[PDB]
Order: sequence, then C-alpha cells, then structure tokens
Amino acid sequence: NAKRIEGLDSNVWVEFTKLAADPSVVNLGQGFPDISPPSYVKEELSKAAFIDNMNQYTRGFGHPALVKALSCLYGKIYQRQIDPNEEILVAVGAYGSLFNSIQGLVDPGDEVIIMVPFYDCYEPMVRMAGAVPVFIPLRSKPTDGMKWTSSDWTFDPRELESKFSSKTKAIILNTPHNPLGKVYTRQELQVIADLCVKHDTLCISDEVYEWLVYTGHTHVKIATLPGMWERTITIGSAGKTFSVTGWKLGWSIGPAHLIKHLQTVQQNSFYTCATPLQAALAEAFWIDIKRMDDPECYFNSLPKELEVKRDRMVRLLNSVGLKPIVPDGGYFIIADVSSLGADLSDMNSDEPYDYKFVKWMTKHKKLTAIPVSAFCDSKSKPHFEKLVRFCFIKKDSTLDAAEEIFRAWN
Amino acid sequence: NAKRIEGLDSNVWVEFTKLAADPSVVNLGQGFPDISPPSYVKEELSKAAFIDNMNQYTRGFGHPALVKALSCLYGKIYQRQIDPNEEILVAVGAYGSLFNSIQGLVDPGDEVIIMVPFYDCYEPMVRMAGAVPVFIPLRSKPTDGMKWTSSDWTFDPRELESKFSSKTKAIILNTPHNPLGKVYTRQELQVIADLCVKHDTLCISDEVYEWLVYTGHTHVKIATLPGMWERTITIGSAGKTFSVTGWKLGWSIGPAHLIKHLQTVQQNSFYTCATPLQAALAEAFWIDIKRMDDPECYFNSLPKELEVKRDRMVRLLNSVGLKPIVPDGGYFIIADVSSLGADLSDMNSDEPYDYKFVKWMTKHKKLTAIPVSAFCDSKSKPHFEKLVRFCFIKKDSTLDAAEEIFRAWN
Ligand SMILES: Cc1ncc(COP(=O)(O)O)c(CN)c1O
Ligand SMILES: Nc1ccccc1C(=O)C[C@H](N)C(=O)O
Ligand SMILES: Nc1ccccc1C(=O)C[C@H](N)C(=O)O
Repeated sequence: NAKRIEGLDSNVWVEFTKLAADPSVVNLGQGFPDISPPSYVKEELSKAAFIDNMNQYTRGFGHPALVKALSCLYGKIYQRQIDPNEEILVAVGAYGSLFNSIQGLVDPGDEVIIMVPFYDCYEPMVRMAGAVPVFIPLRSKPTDGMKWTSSDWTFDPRELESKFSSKTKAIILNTPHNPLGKVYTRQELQVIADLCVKHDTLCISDEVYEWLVYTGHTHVKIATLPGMWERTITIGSAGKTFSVTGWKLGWSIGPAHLIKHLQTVQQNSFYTCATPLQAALAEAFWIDIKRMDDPECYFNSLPKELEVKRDRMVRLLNSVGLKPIVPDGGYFIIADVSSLGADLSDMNSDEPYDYKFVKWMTKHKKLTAIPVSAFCDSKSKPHFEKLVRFCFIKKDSTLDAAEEIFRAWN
Repeated sequence: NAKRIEGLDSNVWVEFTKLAADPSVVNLGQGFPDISPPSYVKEELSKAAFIDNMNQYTRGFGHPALVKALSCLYGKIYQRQIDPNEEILVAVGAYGSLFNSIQGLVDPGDEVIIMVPFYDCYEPMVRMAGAVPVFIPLRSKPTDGMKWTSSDWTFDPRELESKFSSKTKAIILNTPHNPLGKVYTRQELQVIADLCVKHDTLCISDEVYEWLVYTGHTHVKIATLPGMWERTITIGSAGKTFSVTGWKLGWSIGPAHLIKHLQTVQQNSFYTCATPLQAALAEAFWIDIKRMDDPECYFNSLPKELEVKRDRMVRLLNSVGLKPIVPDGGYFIIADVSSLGADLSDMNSDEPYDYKFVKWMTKHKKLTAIPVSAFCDSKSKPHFEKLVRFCFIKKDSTLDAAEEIFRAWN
C-alpha cells in the first residue's frame, strides 16, 4: 500500500455493512432515496440509450449539451455569464468534484479548515493530499423556548478567525449541511468570506443539497459574495438534483484559473464521464429550466414534497421522546437520543454512545439510522455521540412502516 | 496549482480537439467507434433506466451483479476462481483503473518502467504519484519478406533487464498494444515475468483490447504465468468489450492484498460508479458468457468483423504508398509515411514530423489520423516521428469515404 493512503483504509460506510442487511427492518440510514425519480429523467436515459453516439465518448470535461445547460441555470443563479468550457467541470459525482478540487489545489503541509460534524470524506481527501485538516465545531445557542432547529447551531467568528494562519489553503463549507441540515445565513457566510479575502485562501463549497430549502430559509452561495468568485469552487450533483443518486454526476463551477487545475486532475485520472447519463441529464435540466416559476419544476416541487416528510418525522420522533432538531434543508434529521431510557451494558465496547444506540435500535426496534459521531473528528465525538441521524427522502409506504415502529415503541 | 500536477496540464487529446472539428472530414484518428454497439447492450440500459433502484447508489467497488458476472467470465479465462468482492474493483474506465493502481501502489521516488510507444496517460499518471518513469523502446526486427506486422516489433531482453534496479516499484504492460497493435508472445511475457519475480516488483497490465486478436495470434495473460498472480493487476474495459466507449466502466483483476489498496483509493476519490450502466453491463456479460463457444458471442464476432476491416485498411494505405504495419490485435493501424516526402516544408513550427504530416493531410486530403509521437517521451520522438496511426472500428459507409479520399489522392 502506498504511503499517501496509509491509515485511510477504514471508510465509515464500508463499516455499515453491519445490520442493514436484514430484510425485516425499515432503513432510515443511508441517503438512499426510494421515491421514483421524475419519470422524464428515466425517459431521457432510455432515449439516450438508443442513439449510437450517445454511447461513445464525449468532451472530457463535460458533455457539450450538459455544460451548456449548467451554464444556463447557474448563470441565472449567479447573475453572471458562465463559460461552459472554462468555468465548469463535470466529475463522477460530487465526490469526484471534491477530490478534483483537493488534489488540484492543495499540497503537502497546507492546512484545510473543516467544520464538524462534516460529511466524512472531507478528512481523508484532505489527508490523502498531505494536508492538515483543521477542525472547528458547530455550537448550540439558546433555542426560542419553542422547538429545536438547525438555525440554533452556528460558529464563533473569533474561533474561526483563529484557525486561519498563513498555512491555510482552503476552508470546506457544506450548506445545506449534512448531517444537521443547517442552511448558512448571509451573515455566517460573510464571516467566511471576510477571512478568505483577508488570508487569500480558497473556499470549496459543497452545495449538493442546494434546492432542498424549507420555508423561512434561502440557499445563498458564497461564490456570489463580494470578492468570492475568484477563490471559490462550488459543487453540485445530479444525485441530489434529480433523485437519481446512482448516476454519480456532479460539477464544479468556478473561475478559470481554478477550474483548469481541476481539469488537469481529471484528464490524469478518469478523464471522461458517461455520455448516455450526461445526454439524458441535460434534457432533464432543460425541461425543468423552462418552468422555474412553476410549481411542477422539480426544483420547486421536491422541497415542497420533502417538507411534509420532514414534518412527519419531527412528530414521529417527538411521539416517542427522541428530541428532534428540525432541519432548515436537505433530507436528513438528527435527533437527540439521550433523554431516552436505556440499557447499553449489553455492549461494553466503548466505541461511541450513538453507535451503541444505533445497534440497539436495529436489534430491538427493527429500525436503523446513522450515529452522528461518524462525522466527527476523534476529539469532537464526545460532544455529538448522543446524536443520531435519520433520512426522510422516502416513499409513504416506507414512512408508514416507520410510523408503525414508532407507534409501537412503548 | 498543486505541485503534484506540475506540467501535467498539456494532454495530447486536448491538443487534437481542433483538428477534425470540420464536418466534411473523415476522422480516422480518435478511438471513437461508429459502428453500432450490440442491440442487447442498448436495450438493457433502457430496461435498467425504468427500474427505480438501479437509478440509486449501488456498491462502491462494483455492482454485485456485474462483479458476479466478471468473476464468472474471468474465472473461465484464468482457469481459477476469482473473488467477486476482494479480487475485483470496478472503476471509471480503464483510465480510472490505471489511476487506482498507481495511486494505491506507487510512491514518490519509485521507478516505473514503460515501453515506448505507450498509451499516453501512463507517463503523467506515474509522474503525479511522484514516481520516475523509466523508458525503453520497442525495436523492429527484419520482416518475413512479404509483410510488415506488429510481430516484427519486439523488445531487447538484456536492454529491458538493465532497466530494473532496486528502485523499480513496477512495470506497465499494454497488450494488445496501442498504438502498434502488438500481441505479446508467451516468451516476451516470460521475460517480463522472470524479471518481476527476480526484483520483487509489480506488473500492471492494460488488456482492454483482450478480445481483439486476429488469426494466428492469442491473447496470453501475464497474470497467469508462474509467480505472477501475487504481483499483477490486470485491467479491462467496458468501452472495448462492448463497443460502448461512452459508458466509461473498467475493472482491475488481481490478488486480494494488492486489490485492497486500489479500493482504498477509490473510496476516497469518487467512490461509486453509476448503477444503471453496471446493471446493464452485468446483463450483457450474461448474454455473452452463456454463449462463449459460438460465432455469435460478441467476444467472437467483433474480432471476426474487424479482421476484415483491418485488411481493407492495409490495402488502402498501400494504395497511396503508405507503408502499413499490420497489427496482431487492437483496432489501430500504424503506417510509415516517410516515403512520400510530403509538402511540408513550410509549416515552420518545432513540432515532430508526424504532427505536421497529419495537419497537412487534414487540410489537403480531408482525412485525420494520430501521430505516433504522441505516444512517445522526448528522447524517443525522433525514432518514431515518421509513423502515423489510423483507427478502423468504423462502419462500411465510413471506410467508403476514406476509400474515395485515397482513390483521388494522385
Ligand atoms: C454533503 C455531501 N457532499 C457530497 C456528497 C457526494 O455524493 P455524490 O458524489 O454521489 O454526488 C454527498 C452524499 N450524499 C453529500 O451528502
Ligand atoms: N456514504 C456512501 C458510501 C458509499 C455509497 C453511498 C454512500 C451514501 O449514499 C452516503 C449517503 N448520502 C449519506 O450521507 O448517508
Ligand atoms: N484519448 C481520449 C481522450 C479523451 C476522450 C476520449 C479519448 C479516446 O477515446 C482515446 C482513443 N481510444 C485513443 O486511444 O485513440
């Protein structure tokens, strides 16, 4: 094994080849949706399948229809003209966009700043490229007495200021957040922008959940803020946008002197992405782009159809004494697990408290979920190990199955 | 730009983008098939698309059905059991497979041996991993007298020997060869094998064209010689097997302890590959695994087809005075052009001869092709710059248009 991958062989999700295998259990664990995709999405794949060229190679950096379209949608969003060939790069999912960014822009010895809990791949990527990850936790604030929400989490500008030294290359930001479903505010985002201009650092912005915003909140992109355009890579995904997680396409949007670097990583790695997938995706995009103002547009329709599902979950968890944190965005929900009962000597491993709960709730309650501690640096886990993550981009069928379990908990 | 990607930004395939952007030219350059893929392969992708599940995440190291299919197929060819899960890794084409291997096994300062001409991604992949490529030319011997063939290109055993030192981490083998089209013999692979076991080094073997061997020749697989299972990673590709280059799926077969390192890379880069494509390929592989013994199996009829088309091409090139090397395998043909004294004098660049020739041939003759010096390191260009590579994975109609071009050449 090569030095650069030393001690990167434990992956957290490989490890969840633990009980989810069961049949008789409802799985609210992985971000694996079971709603049907928008039927036209499935259409276009078929249609793409039958055209010979759409089965042979395409522009290495993105199928020309697909990039033209990304161009169109996103420059509506940025209020700017976005070059399809120079400011976009299509990669194998958001994962492969994250990886093109880190490998392309970050050396041995740099520090990359990461907010905990983090989507878990941010750490090993940054460690694969020889950098030192630097951690800052999100912290609770007094709620409004009434309920618990993602907005009651936030970060201390003076702590953040202090992680920036002359060794910081980049800060990874992910909004809407996974796992808490925080939507960063214009003010929170402005602190991060201030610091990157001041230290001249990159921001890499994981926005795969961008359309998933609920009432009372707005996805805002840091790349839009004064002075960010030319120091930011913003990442999207087809998986999130069209409930087609199995296609594994996303895109980095950004200025040319940064994008060309990611293009270099790509041509030296995977080069080209699948054509039938990108042909079909472009079409799926155009269909929705021509109806943005309309409640049919998958952009407007899916968060509206997801908010109800979010609420069913808050209830199902209040109903059994799990304290839910209600998410501004994305399709996850964390619940505080700690003011429930039980027993957890059965185990007497001292792997974290939530892993123990999750196994207990799998065996005893026929329900799985993800321990929030998986997404936490070692240092940080004690402070999040009573938190457990649940996923709700599920079909009614499945949320009934779930509601039975809950109904029947006590 | 990160140091790991210093001067890895130029890429030949980029450079060649402006060549036949012209609608009225007949492109025999890119390895872009324009025959039809098998009907079944297109149908299965359609089928796939209308099933919900196979538009979501599947197993990271490969779709269970696909790897089951590959373990079956390749167990047949290696005459041994291949582990579905530990002995196979599915990745974005053979590029990504190559990239997994070098990323996972090759450290900075290590030497990797590469035979010239080489597939051009080899060099840059190995430099990015901080490794030093150590180059050695394929040299010609005399012709039988009637025919110039790939088989008249070989390497010098003692020259090769002297390339392995206590710093050789690996050798890269490409058979069938791109661009010569050479099918290595049991003897030639016996010499490379002898050396790897003497120096305790690895062998990465690019064998995507495994099925395209023509009469009189046989794909032999180095990984099957004594001593080499332990130490070889053998790659293979969906674009080449099913003429579906736009799918960009490949595999690397090899031992569990070498193989695990390739998955540490993948899980930390892009992770999954697309589901519907693997779903569909799985199924195509079943249709042809269960008929291996027939003329109608795609593994059989595709070479049978192209043997015809190749032979058509030896003839056209001989027509206009071009000296073809008739390939044992693959679907490229290399022709010598020096005996034309083309009227380049007055492109005045510092380009090698063959870039100038292809430029000239494009403007004047209306036909593109690829210079072989694109498959050569600096020191080797001059011993290869009179050669030019043409592709014949084309349909009749296309070969026709090429036929007119040659017939009006003088
Ligand atoms: C924050 C975040 N970033 C990136 C990804 C990458 O997913 P994909 O590569 O399949 O687009 C995910 C997985 N859901 C995610 O939740
Ligand atoms: N983590 C993975 C590893 C391999 C294959 C898929 C996934 C996922 O889908 C993660 C999911 N989006 C999650 O955050 O729960
Ligand atoms: N080289 C590429 C770069 C980008 C996109 C496709 C290709 C190819 O298809 C290569 C072709 N098979 C070749 O060897 O000529």
